[PDB]
Amino acid sequence: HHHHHENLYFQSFETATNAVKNMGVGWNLGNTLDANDATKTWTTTVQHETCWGQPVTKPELFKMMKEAGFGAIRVPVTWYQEMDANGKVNEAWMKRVKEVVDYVVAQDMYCIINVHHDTGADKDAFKSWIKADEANYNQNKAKYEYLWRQIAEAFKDYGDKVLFESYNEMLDKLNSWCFASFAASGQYDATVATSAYNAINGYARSFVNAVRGTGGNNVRRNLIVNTYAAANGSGNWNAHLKDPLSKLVIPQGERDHIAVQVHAYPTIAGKTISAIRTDTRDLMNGLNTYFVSKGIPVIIGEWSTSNVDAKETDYDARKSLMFQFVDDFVAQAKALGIATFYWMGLSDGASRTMPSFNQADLAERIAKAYHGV
Ligand code: NA
Repeated sequence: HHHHHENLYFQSFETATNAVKNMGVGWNLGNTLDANDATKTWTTTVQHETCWGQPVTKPELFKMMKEAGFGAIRVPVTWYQEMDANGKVNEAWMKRVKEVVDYVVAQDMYCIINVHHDTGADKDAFKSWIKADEANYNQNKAKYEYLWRQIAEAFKDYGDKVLFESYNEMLDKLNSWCFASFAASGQYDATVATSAYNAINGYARSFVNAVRGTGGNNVRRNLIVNTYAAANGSGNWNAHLKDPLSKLVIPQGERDHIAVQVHAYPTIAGKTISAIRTDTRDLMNGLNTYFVSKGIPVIIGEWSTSNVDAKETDYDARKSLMFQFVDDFVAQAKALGIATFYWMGLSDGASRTMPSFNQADLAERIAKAYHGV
């Protein structure tokens, strides 16, 4: 009578190409588990989750996102304030991350978890520990691999709706945006640039090896590696703009369960919609040239416009132009099989607790840009 206990419930893992198509339109739970304040030490998970003014996340938020047409949630996570001297993540924090992931997959949406403000631009008391610098890579490889082994072990038994992302926006020691060494004297330093791409590629290898080495489902889980700075290669204003794309090396052994991620915050202010569509076409063309055309699917894991964080956003100042940009950006991405994840907005702050969209018009616009006939 206990024979169904021997049942092996085999878990299929789709290709990353199909995963990225099936994600539909996504959203970022930003400024939440990624929030951090280097001047503080936490004693509860709530202090971390709420330190940038977002509420403690509840499952109803994701029911609302799903019903509005979203198919995937990126859950950025910052780990360094949750790690001891040896790099061990405390159990309470890992349990909380798992709760939020559960909230997402309960809606049959995809969920991406990453390593977020462990990377990024130094500022005041904040100095990111993961840097696109080969000396930093050599120094921190062991700790970074241990972090990914821990995350991978915690999430090993989840099916293919859960994806892992190696690192967020890793910069050189000069905190260069756009391309490695842009912030150097003369806007280039070949020594720094070469070091930076070696480090990106090393961290990418370390991530894949650490995750796949934990075995089981993690041998086939769909994994995501980001370019230098999550830069997207667009533009012709400097001859190095494509280097984050062309200098990325896909780790050995990867083929059917690997994706590449970039971020995009195009400028629309001061432009006509025709020019904006052309800019988006140029962005997508580069992603096609270096990745999609070679069978490497791409995720635009954060997007909005360049004024997303400005005192006057494009949503306020030029809403219709922004919506025309949304329509075309989502459509051009969809035609290439590239998934997009909008950065914050939509349901923000106390609105998430209701739950309610404080940008209902934009949420609907994004969903209809993908699903509407
Ligand atoms: Na603590």
